[PDB]
Amino acid sequence: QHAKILAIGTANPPNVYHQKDYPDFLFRVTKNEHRTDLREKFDRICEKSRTKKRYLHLTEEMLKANPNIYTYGAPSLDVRQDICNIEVPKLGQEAALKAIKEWGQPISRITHLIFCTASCVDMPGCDFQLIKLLGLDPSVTRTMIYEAGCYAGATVLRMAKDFAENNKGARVLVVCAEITTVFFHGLTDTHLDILVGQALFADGASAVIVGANPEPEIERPLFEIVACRQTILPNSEHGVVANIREMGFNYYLSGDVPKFVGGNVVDFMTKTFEKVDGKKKDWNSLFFSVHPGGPAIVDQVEEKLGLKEGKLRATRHVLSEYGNMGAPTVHFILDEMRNKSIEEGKTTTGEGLEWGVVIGIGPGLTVETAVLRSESIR
Amino acid sequence: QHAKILAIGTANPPNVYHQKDYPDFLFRVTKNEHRTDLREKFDRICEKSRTKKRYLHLTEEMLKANPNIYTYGAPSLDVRQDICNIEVPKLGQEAALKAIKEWGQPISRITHLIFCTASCVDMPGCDFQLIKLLGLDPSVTRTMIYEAGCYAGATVLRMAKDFAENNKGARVLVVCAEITTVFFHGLTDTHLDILVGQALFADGASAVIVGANPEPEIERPLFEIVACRQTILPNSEHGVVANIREMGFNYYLSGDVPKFVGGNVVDFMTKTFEKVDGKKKDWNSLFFSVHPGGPAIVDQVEEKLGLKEGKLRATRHVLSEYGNMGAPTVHFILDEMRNKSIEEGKTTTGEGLEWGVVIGIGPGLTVETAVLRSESIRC
Ligand SMILES: CC(C)(COP(=O)(O)OP(=O)(O)OC[C@H]1O[C@@H](n2cnc3c(N)ncnc32)[C@H](O)[C@@H]1OP(=O)(O)O)[C@@H](O)C(=O)NCCC(=O)NCCSC(=O)c1ccccc1
Ligand SMILES: CC(C)(COP(=O)(O)OP(=O)(O)OC[C@H]1O[C@@H](n2cnc3c(N)ncnc32)[C@H](O)[C@@H]1OP(=O)(O)O)[C@@H](O)C(=O)NCCC(=O)NCCSC(=O)c1ccccc1
Repeated sequence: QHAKILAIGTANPPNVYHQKDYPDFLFRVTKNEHRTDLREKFDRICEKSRTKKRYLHLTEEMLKANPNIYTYGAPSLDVRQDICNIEVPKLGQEAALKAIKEWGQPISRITHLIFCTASCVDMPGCDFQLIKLLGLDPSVTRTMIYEAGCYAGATVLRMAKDFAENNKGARVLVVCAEITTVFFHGLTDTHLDILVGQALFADGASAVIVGANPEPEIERPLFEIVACRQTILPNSEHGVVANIREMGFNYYLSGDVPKFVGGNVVDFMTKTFEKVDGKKKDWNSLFFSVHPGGPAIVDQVEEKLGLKEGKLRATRHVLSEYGNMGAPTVHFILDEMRNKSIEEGKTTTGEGLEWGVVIGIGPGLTVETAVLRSESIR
Repeated sequence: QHAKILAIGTANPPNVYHQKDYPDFLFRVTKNEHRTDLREKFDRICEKSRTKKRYLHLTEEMLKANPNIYTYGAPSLDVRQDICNIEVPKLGQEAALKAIKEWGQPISRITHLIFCTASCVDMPGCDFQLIKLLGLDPSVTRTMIYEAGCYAGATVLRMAKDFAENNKGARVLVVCAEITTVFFHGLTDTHLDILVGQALFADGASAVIVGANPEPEIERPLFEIVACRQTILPNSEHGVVANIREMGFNYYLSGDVPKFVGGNVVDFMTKTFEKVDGKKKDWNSLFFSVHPGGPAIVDQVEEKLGLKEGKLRATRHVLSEYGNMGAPTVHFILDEMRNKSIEEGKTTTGEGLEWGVVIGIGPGLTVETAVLRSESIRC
């Protein structure tokens, strides 16, 4: 009786930023049009990004009202927090209402709430704010995951699994929401990492309902969460770093991140599937939701696992249409996979396959995997 | 087969601040000796604090080097974080080594880590840093609880229970560590709440090992974690608020917090025990670890539950000797209770009693309770 995903909902801010237009926007609104060297580099990064558009809360009017946000290193955490501590729970609410609708049960039936964000921090937290917005029972059992980073879309499934399986009848609402206003920085030739985040990072929220023992013909499972594993990739502490500072949430990204992922993927996949089956796996027999931290990460997974053409289509589709939204992204990918599987008349939510995996990748470097089974479409 | 607490260790910074000396220290080092108005108020708060001493990482030299820390509202987050992001995992390490020693198993048997702190935030987090310091397996399954606040000493037991019970053979290291350097603020009559935190808040770390199915040749359970409940007290959102700002971690404390706790304690205790056996009265039959957010909270729990003289001795002892260290405090209280029970020749780690409760109280206001059973002290 494993925990099952019973619903997935998603949301994004309303403002669409097409990648073709973003270099012009960024350099204009941050008053850096004279930095033609930085512009050419940013153009090359955007060309390689495999991201066509992103949704962002941030607007030009907000930058005009708060120019410290684009003035590299200026004190600006307070204004960023004033925005994100409100907008993160609100975007989470939208996704949650969609998940709850799909699930089809009353909000009063939710017993547990997991809220995850790397975009803000406050006491009481986003979980408390979401309880107020949704009218959740005031005695819901909460887990508030602040500042974990991009592996957490897998981690929250692992946590939901344990809560759902160890508490008879529990129904866990899981909400991941990101608003990257807190991570927006201006341009300096001394901190080129910012060009990569400026090209890739995006806003979005996901919500998932998890429960064990779904009610036959009443709840409709989408995926089963079978087993999970979290690990730290050796010698990679510098891979992804983010610090909570007076200037906002500052970050550093090593160019070696993709190679670290590629150098460990066989191992972490093997060790994960050992928790289920003693037989060796054929990686092409699986469906995949891979956190698309950037396009090179996706390429490394494909290469080192020997994946066939098109195996990572759902992952690449989400990166293209939404960018890297952090923890929610792998949930967008599972939703996309389910929806494409319906479109194509596949027999299961996992592209017609039985077994699959979610791969979250973030600071440490830390990788969390969740082994899934699909469910029948009919 | 419920999750058991198999070990408890604790640690504090080395610098001891006796409460009798703290007003003089605070007003001198923050250059506020002219504020005799605030000194009078602070003396009254310290007299009522029921706190005899506290351990603090912060020193006068740090304040002299970083006077923005005591300049109310000045930018200082970065220097605070530079301190706490290092000191929090280090203090946690000290507590963890003590817990691991008691537990008696190799560190390689630890499968899960929960780290909790409200004193800092970073990516990678304190959990990652503690893994490095201790040499935990790189594949430990982690939960990093940042900025939950004062209910979390109960919450982490609830989380550890689910992880330990759902993952067969799991052994969960739980570390809660607080360094209040991030919360230290200077003095203004526009934010009098700071006088309360200045009197009560303190530094410390706890470590607890949690597992189901204890290994008879090695492990010795102290408590069993039976059932847990978390709830929000109505109409109390202003009770405890803390914001992460350029000036550090700012906080507000409503004077009505004790009244909210007293007005809800019978209800939250009753609803908690509904998960066990339906207990509704005769609360003196239990042992207690109550988060001593301040002395008035302790007094309200005692009064409204009708607790007899001495029932909350362990709670009051920890408040007296350590102050309010945040989430770890209820674990210090369980450790004290175990210690005193040994000293007195009690039959169990819970003052001879069978059933007890941990009560954590923090922002929301949120109350998390954990119902415990004690374990035999063998003889
Ligand atoms: C799309 C890129 C960035 C570039 O495409 P490629 O196929 O590699 O093509 P190229 O080799 O032509 O490179 C083009 C130019 O880019 C430059 N450059 C590249 N990397 C860097 C770098 N780190 N730092 C500085 N510069 C860099 C490179 O030098 C070159 O410069 P030139 O043209 O010669 O002047 C790809 O490497 C990728 O997906 N990387 C993974 C991103 C990643 O780690 N994501 C996950 C972590 S996100 C996270 O945890 C988080 C999320 C939210 C908040 C907080 C935290
Ligand atoms: C020990 C006290 C503070 C005072 O003893 P009592 O028996 O009440 O004696 P009195 O009534 O004579 O009061 C003396 C004077 O103090 C004053 N005053 C009192 N309260 C306040 C106040 N809020 N705000 C401003 N002033 C206040 C009061 O007005 C009086 O002033 P005067 O003398 O007339 O000029 C007791 O009320 C207590 O335990 N409170 C619970 C503290 C609490 O909520 N803890 C939990 C949250 S910790 C947390 O979440 C956290 C932890 C770490 C980091 C971040 C967050």
